[PDB]
Amino acid sequence: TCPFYKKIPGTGFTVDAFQYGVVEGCTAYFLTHFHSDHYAGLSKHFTFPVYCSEITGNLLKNKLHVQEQYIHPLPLDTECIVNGVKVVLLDANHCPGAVMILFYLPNGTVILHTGDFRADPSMERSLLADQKVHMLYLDTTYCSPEYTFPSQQEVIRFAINTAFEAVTLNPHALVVCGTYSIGKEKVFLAIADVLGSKVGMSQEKYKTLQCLNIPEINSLITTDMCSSLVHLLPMMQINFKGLQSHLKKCGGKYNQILAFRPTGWTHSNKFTRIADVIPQTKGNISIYGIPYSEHSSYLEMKRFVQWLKPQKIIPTVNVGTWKSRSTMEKYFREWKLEAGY
Ligand code: NI
Repeated sequence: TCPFYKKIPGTGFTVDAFQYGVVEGCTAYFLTHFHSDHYAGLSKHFTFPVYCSEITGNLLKNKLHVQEQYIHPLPLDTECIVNGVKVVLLDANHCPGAVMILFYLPNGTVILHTGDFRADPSMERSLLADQKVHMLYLDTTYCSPEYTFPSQQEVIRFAINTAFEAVTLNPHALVVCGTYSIGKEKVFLAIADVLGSKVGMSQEKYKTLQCLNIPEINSLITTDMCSSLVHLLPMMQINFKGLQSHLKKCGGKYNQILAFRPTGWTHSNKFTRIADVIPQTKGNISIYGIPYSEHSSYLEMKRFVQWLKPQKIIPTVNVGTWKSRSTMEKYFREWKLEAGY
């Protein structure tokens, strides 16, 4: 049974609610983004209307085989009427195709559902500038002050400089980057660009990247592993055993691996600057964990909410424990007393 924080009151709508069977009264199912915790339940046998971005709809059709007649892509930044209710999709600054949804309810209430997002000051100049929001359904993944991490631009600067130095010292080094979902593509695309290489990957991963509307993608990626000196591997293989096993398969072309594991936040963020990050090393294999986040830091979240001034907040992450719920409610009240709304 579908929980309350996935229902939009006064509508026939749900958000990210595909794992509960037929939801009573639902006339349109919204999907914010193509991550498995959110699409859990969709397949080729789904027969209700799904509303989403263009990119999400390319993934539903090619990767999950949802039939074309049930996929309803909407443009961004554009007022659309769905089943008699005005909606807008906004870029969530999460993974490719990810959106926030603004719902203009028939009674005059306005609701923003963030989906998953990484808040940014540029959102203060979207269509959100124009009017008041009564209810915010908020991605609270990192809602605690300990959750700090650098900008995505600083992280990419570190990865490009680390890879270019290593391969210039040793032209026979291979670079490997872990992946287990869409998102974070700038890590492997930026490193391959500085090295003058295409990115090599499986047929399954190539298919996924081909759904993402990335400009000039045919110039950037390939299934011919032998031609490429940046390879993608599943995240589970990014360890000393998996990497050893991969280097054997390369026919003595390489004698060293440098590997990256993009994570979210880890507790080594509480002590170390991005500049000071060091790898784990065994023999001719080195592994860097880099804190590339596609969710808001505490401070980015707080700035967004203090600017929006919602009348009510409903968290969508960390909702399963009393202690998490209590902690998040305290910070929402601090933010409101500090800013005066
Ligand atoms: Ni996500």
